Amino acid sequence: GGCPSQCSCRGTTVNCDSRSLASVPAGIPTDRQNLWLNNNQITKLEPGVFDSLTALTFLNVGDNQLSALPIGVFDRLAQLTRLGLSHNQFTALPAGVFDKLPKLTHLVLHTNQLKSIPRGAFDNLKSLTHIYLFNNPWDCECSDILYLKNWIVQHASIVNPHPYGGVDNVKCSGTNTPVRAVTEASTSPSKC
Ligand SMILES: [Mg+2]
Repeated sequence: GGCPSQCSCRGTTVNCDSRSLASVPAGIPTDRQNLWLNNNQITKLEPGVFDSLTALTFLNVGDNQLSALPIGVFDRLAQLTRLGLSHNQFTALPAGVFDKLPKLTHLVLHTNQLKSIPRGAFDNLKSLTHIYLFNNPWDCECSDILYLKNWIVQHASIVNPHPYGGVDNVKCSGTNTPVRAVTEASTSPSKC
């Protein structure tokens, strides 16, 4: 039940933000619900890093230096409602990474290096009310963009809700035109 040496704990919250950390601290108590890991220098999460924190409802890992996530890294976080991943350098997300987050209402992916989202990545996010996708270099010439294009069109009111610019603030790299307007004929699997 003890609070990790580098962090401070209050109620169900574990505060590990702004602590110059390179890794998630060991020994976070398993009953804690809100975990702040933002504003550190975490460059890589090890697989399974969060597996014991089955009560988490809030997880913020924004403003770190992550380029990828391990397969399954959120799979045990059944209660998660808010997931902050902004201000990293993710170049891709793993297939299936959000499949086990049925209570997730907020997903913050803005300010990264994402070029597309894998087909079906949001299939099981049946509670999602806010997703932030702006400030990513979306690759609109590659046909892999078509899942995201069709998903944001369908669910326009949940994408970048005010004041974050709406569905139109999901922009193609280079041309800076809206992802929602990409035509299938303008894409190709050979430019991926
Ligand atoms: Mg799938």
